[PDB]
Amino acid sequence: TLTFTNLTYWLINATLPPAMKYPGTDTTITRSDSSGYNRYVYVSYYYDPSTGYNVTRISIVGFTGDPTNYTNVLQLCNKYYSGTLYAKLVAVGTVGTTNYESYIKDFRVYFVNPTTTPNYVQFQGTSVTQSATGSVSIGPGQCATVGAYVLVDPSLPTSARDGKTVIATYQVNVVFSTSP
Amino acid sequence: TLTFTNLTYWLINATLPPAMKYPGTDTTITRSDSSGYNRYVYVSYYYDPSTGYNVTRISIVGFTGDPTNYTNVLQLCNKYYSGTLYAKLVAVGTVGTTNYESYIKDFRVYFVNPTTTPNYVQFQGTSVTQSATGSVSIGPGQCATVGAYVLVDPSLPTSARDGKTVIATYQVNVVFSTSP
Amino acid sequence: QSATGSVSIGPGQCATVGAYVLVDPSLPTSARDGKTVIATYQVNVVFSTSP
Repeated sequence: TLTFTNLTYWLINATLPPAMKYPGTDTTITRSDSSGYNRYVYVSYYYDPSTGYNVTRISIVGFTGDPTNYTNVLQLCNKYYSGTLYAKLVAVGTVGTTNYESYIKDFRVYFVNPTTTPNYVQFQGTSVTQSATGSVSIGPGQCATVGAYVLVDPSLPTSARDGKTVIATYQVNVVFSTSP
Repeated sequence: TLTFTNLTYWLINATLPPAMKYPGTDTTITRSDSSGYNRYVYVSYYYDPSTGYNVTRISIVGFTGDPTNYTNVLQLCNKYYSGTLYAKLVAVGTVGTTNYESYIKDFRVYFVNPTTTPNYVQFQGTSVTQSATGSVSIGPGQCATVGAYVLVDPSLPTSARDGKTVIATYQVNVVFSTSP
Repeated sequence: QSATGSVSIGPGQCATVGAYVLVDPSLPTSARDGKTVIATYQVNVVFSTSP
């Protein structure tokens, strides 16, 4: 009864995102042992073909029985957006499974240069114990820095200690915004 | 308003830490009395199951009313990291309680072979009177040495003098780095 | 299972020994290539001149 339409159009323009990810400084640690991988932090990306995400993988070397605390892994900052951005981290879960996930007794991703409310997402093996952090303000040009933290349970099997076997793959979304 | 995500990945590789702890030389003092424990310094480790730390316990024999000054208890040096390391000590507090803690009138852990700024953490019974030391440089292969110092108040009860009863358990973190 | 019973062996004929292995399929993929050792068991077989 008395229905009518309005017939909208939608036009989509495409551009490069204004946030981007930058490789920090610890990737140039340039010092390593006889294990093949001759670095300690890898920062790189690869276009996922299944769903089209700009996935940026990070490889961190974790030390058995000794907590490890990085400081400069990723740099987040806008190069195009003239206002004041807002950033936050959200945890999701593990990607894949190698059944070694129960040997990661702790794992944290946290802001370094600017700080805020809780300011770290924490994984307890496979589960998640801290979902999201607070927001942080990024202006035009200056960059916030993201560190890392890992503690591998020292009961790790010997064969998986030579620095090759991957023992975890954690999902960490980086959600930007334009309001606090 | 105008929010977007970036969807990072994190890959973790595991390896043995490059610092490690070494048992020094005073552990081979090989000379002792009729008390059961037929040594003067014990150096050993045990994988903590609660939180996965590579705890390295140390047993020191303290002499009543007479300060004791060791020289070679622990040796700290890298065997894998090709650069120039940096080490420092941080005190935390006591572990457990036996109510004898008030009879330790002094306790110091200090570098021996290389030296630096304050260069000793000091416990006054249960409290802490010197939090952290300065940094010291360890290169590839050569080792820094950590001594000890203890002074037991001679009003100790007689029954706790036979060298069995443990009268203290002090937390001493050893924090490494890659920058001074 | 602590130990087995005795068995008689004569000159020339031999008692042959089998095996039975079952590995939980939840084993991590990185250790399935066959290079890695997952166990090391000691069993002592005891000769005797009496049953």
